[PDB]
Amino acid sequence: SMVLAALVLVLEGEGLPEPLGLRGFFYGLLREVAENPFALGFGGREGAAWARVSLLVEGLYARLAPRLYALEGEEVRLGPPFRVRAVLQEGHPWAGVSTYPRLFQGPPSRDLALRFASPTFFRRKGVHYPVPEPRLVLESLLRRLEAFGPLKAPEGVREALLERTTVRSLEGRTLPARTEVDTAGFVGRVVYHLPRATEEEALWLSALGRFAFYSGVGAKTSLGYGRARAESA
Repeated sequence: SMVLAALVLVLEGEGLPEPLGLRGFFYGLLREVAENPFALGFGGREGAAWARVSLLVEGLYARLAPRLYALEGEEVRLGPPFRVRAVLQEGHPWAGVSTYPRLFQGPPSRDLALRFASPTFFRRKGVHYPVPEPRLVLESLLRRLEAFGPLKAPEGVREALLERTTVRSLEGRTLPARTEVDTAGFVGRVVYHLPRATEEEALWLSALGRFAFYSGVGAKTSLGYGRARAESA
């Protein structure tokens, strides 16, 4: 099976989930039932908070989804305690289930608009770096898509994606990553553009875009950083 999924836990309770509490909860489920083939996230506002669990390989999906669904009605600690009102695979902006072939549905496009919805950063030389450079963003996505999906990019396609892609526009700011030392991450919107993309290259660019919703971008996606999605260019 080539499924990947992002399930959203709709939460009732005071506050928002905390990165380490969320990951600890997830690892608690993991240690029991089962490159990280997952990512975690959270968002919303006081009184309408949610968490999300991305599962990037079928086996993990098969094992964890039923266990996540059984959380409905139950109290869980994600830092603060919350009651899980619903577990959603659809009907929430950050919920979805798809397949790896569908990541390649296209249409191909030379442009990729990404929204970075939680602080996004990269490890370089033992320091964290918060600038969403094409080579960093796209290598992060490609590495994980190649780890967990059925297909690797031809080397020339990789070279085009990482070396030739430019930035058409950027708008955003960096915010502190409070679980980390001396680390900020970018939040905002960047439009990437690959000049003279072949059809194959433009398709791969679009696929990295679609995969981002599930994988997130950059470092510490297990802590909710790097939550991202593709938008209309």
